[PDB]
Amino acid sequence: MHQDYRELSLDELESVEKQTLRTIVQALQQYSKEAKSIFETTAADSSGEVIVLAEDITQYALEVAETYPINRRFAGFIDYKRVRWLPSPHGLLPQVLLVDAKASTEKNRDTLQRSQLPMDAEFRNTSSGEVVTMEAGVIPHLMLQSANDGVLPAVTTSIFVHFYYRELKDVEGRYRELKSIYVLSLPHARLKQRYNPDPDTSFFGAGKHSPARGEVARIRVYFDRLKEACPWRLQELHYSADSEYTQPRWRDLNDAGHEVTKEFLFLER
Amino acid sequence: MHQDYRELSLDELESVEKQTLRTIVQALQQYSKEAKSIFETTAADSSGEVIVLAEDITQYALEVAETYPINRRFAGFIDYKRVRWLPSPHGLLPQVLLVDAKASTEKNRDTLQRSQLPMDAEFRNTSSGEVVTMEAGVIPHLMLQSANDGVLPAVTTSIFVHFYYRELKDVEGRYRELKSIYVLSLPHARLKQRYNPDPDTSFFGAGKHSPARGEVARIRVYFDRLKEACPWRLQELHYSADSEYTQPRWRDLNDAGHEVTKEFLFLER
Amino acid sequence: MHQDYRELSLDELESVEKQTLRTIVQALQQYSKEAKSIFETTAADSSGEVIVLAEDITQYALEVAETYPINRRFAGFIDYKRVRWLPSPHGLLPQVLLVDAKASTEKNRDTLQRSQLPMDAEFRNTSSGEVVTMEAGVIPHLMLQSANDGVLPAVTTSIFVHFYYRELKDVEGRYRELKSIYVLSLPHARLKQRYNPDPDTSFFGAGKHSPARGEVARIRVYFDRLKEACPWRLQELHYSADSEYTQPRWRDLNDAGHEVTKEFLFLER
Amino acid sequence: MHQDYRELSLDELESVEKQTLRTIVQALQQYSKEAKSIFETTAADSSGEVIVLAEDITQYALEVAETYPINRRFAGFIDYKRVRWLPSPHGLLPQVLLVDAKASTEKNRDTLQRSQLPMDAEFRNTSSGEVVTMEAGVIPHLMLQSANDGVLPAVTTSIFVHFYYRELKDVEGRYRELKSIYVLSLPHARLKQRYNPDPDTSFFGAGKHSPARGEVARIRVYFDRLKEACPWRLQELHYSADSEYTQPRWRDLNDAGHEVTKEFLFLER
DNA sequence: TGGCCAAC
DNA sequence: TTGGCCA
DNA sequence: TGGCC
DNA sequence: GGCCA
DNA sequence: TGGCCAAC
DNA sequence: TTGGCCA
DNA sequence: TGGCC
DNA sequence: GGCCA
Ligand SMILES: [Ca+2]
Ligand SMILES: [Ca+2]
Ligand SMILES: [Ca+2]
Ligand SMILES: [Ca+2]
Repeated sequence: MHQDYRELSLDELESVEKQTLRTIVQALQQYSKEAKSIFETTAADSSGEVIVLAEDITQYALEVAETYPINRRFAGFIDYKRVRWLPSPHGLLPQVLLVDAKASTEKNRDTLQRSQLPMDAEFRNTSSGEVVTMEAGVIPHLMLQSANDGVLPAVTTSIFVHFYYRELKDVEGRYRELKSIYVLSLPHARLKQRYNPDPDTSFFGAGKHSPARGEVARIRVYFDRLKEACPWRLQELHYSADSEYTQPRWRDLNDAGHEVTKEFLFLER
Repeated sequence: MHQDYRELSLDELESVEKQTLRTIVQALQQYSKEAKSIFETTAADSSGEVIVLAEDITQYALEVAETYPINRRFAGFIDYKRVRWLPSPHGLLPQVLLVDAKASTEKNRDTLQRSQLPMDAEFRNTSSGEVVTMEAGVIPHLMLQSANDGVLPAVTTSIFVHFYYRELKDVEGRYRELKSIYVLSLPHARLKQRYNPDPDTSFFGAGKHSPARGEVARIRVYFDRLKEACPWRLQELHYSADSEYTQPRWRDLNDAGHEVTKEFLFLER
Repeated sequence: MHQDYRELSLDELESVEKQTLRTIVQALQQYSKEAKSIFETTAADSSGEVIVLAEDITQYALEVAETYPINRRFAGFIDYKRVRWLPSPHGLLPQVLLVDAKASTEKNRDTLQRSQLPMDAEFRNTSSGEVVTMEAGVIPHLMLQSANDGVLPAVTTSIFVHFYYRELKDVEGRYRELKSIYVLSLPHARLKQRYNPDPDTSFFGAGKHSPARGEVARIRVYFDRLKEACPWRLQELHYSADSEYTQPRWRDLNDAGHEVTKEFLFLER
Repeated sequence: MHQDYRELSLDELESVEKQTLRTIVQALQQYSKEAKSIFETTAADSSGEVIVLAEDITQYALEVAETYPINRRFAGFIDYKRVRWLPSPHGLLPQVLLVDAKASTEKNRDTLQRSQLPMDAEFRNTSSGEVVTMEAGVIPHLMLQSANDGVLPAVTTSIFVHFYYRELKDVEGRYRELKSIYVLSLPHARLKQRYNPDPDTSFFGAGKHSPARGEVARIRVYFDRLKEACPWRLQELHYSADSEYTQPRWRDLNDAGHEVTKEFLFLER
């Protein structure tokens, strides 16, 4: 086994992330009933609410699905974060789970600060035709001080929880409608060559703000382009009208390479 | 990626047991210092005090290294037990962790009531020369009620924390010496053929019970055989004089199959 | 507002014990349903199974109702134990909660090893007619190392969860009936004069031990006397047929001093 | 005892709040060493950081000093919040602990949204000479659904953690300096007549933004005016240069009415 | 109640 | 290892 | 203390 | 939640 | 090892 | 109630 | 998909 | 994180 992720094959590393996301999708799924009641029937306080409501729900849902805590903390801008040990066949890996909640009226892509970017981005602006850039503001790991030695790198695992919804303003006791909770597992920096080797191959899009062409502040991530590069990295728990809880569907791919989506079992929580 | 353990290949099942052990071994290691202090300096009361010190030190070391808790509890003679979700590449598997603490003066073998026996056992009693047979008393899985369908089987994982020590003529604040902590990982039933195909092929042995006095019968497991059966299923956190913590050693079985050992990193806790 | 319990008036000390009991009573109440299910339907193994079911059900009910944890653990024959901070008007007091579980067939009195005895006891053995004397085996407080000075005494609070039941001829999935749960709050030493000033004035009595066979000696406490000594120190969660939960009753002693009982509210858990 | 705060005398209610704050001051004090290292040596990310860093530290400090959790949650704008049972001599009270972190360059007063206002405010604008108003956006309680009945009111307890600091921009590995962590316990709505009976008696000040005279959006709270109306409601843990941790000082008043400040004991945490 | 004996 | 059962 | 940006 | 009156 | 007897 | 001690 | 407010 | 091209 290994204690240093850097001693892991890109594939093995990928499983850590895959492994981390599946757990997270269980927590959300099992929190869906309540997630929806809170998201929809919480006060209005003049817009902005949803921003909070998202991070709030994402935490009330994941804090109960955690693992072996590590005695190290850090303040950052990512609405949710826990340093911990993550049991794995590749070895008990020290990990830093970073996850940010988002609320949007859109169902494809979402914006992010340099401080949320797992890897160095580089895409090509449609109109412009020129290359845009953004260094990653998120570290690859957080060195931990061994007791029997020195620093041990706790890997950084990035996850995004997008709450796609629609305004309704306010009916009886409902002010809006949660439609689906999308979940994304953004690949680690070490995996750059795979998901973003050059500007003509990448799930990153044009920022949303004044500047365009060359280096930029903001950026985007398009769900479709990510899924196509790897199906399990785009999870989606959708609310039909048959269940109070979302539709427990998990996207992956069989051992023939065909992307498949299966329905899993969840508990009352 | 599998929720039902039965859908797992045999090697994989092994894998969740091994990642389960590695996590417990770590939890113990990071507590071995306090473990020593509590085990050697705790005042003996009506003797048999080694009993409860083993149970207690075990709970404390592990209760801090748990994972995604599932809302189901047990009530039995098992020392430490928790139902929960165990994340892993093979899927987020529901699991009943069963750890039994043992205060022992012998660094070889270990005793088991039948309710602690994972698989159906069969061995050849040397003294008598015959053949002994014990039926596993531990359920393969505990069924959970699915919030959205059938029942979900919770794998049963058996671990044994064996505290090797020796009494001592009180000197300092010490009353006895904790030589080392052995952590055993007994294989789940589905593995029966790989570890106990026939009577002569097993790691079991005569039980510490007295048939003459007509006692119900128990069975034993012998570290040496167990280790040969599978290196990682027998771990030993040995206390030395270099540090106050057990020496951080973990044995695995080389990429090619030969037994190997390594020193690992651990945090102060 | 006081950190050292010794600086507390006698009435106040009582107060932290009573608020400690009320919290445990609630924790139990909200678990009485599962408590019943586990206690009556759990398959008997080598009998004496009522023992571990009492311990287990107790831990589960209370382990969920704790407070500000302090970084210090015990190792002894006490069933449930946690060092911690207990908030209150009288100050944030450090405290060693000591709860012992008992599986009993009698709704009167309760047995105590000496290591469970809070104060020095003295009573008048009726059969012999003489006078019996037992020295408390429970420390008044556990000293903690101050990060900024001296040591800080952690009050010792003794609670007893007594499970009253009767065996039964297996019928449904039932093997025995849990009639009710009695929760006792024994007073801390500093209260000795108020509860056991002289031998004839006490709530103790002969111990369940056999002196003839030369057994070490234990002592008993008799609910009836205890209750008269102080109403709230004896609580009873009785199981009825109206609901699956114990009937939510809590007895206190009226503003003027007369005993009073009330039905309280509890959550589903 | 009582389960409904509304059955409590304003004084008793005040003790709940007093009791809640003292615990919180212990958590912060015991987190001071780390609180400071994080606050000061965390990245710059171009201002705003401190805003986050404050709530972050306030949570890493308090989440470990919690009590008996209640199975109810709610998303709001207050950076920290937990519904729970709070042991008290007045009875086990269901409580909703609301606490907001703030970071400021000032050491007196701090701004707040209607959504952070515990009680209806009303002061008199200096210049203007006219009365200003603001309804309280924070509810007095959150009804909980009894299992054996109906709604049970979980009291709302408001607390403010102001991290007074000073910019330094960036030296070696320090970018700013935390000087003191002030803590405030804002009185419940039921206590309005006491701390704010009319506009000429109140710790509230003029908002900070365009509008002035008559009803307003924002508002202020001046530490001095609050302390003078009640000494324990203004706690301050200050960093001198003798200790890594703040100066463990608690402000209260003896049972002669003289405000006194004492030094308490804290653990390593 | 008090105490013996029991299978833990 | 704490507890039933007996007088 | 105020309200401004 | 800065800066300045 | 295997098994008895022990004080839990 | 699980474990020491003995051959 | 882009950048605008 | 809205709105619109
Ligand atoms: Ca966000
Ligand atoms: Ca055991
Ligand atoms: Ca007990
Ligand atoms: Ca704030």
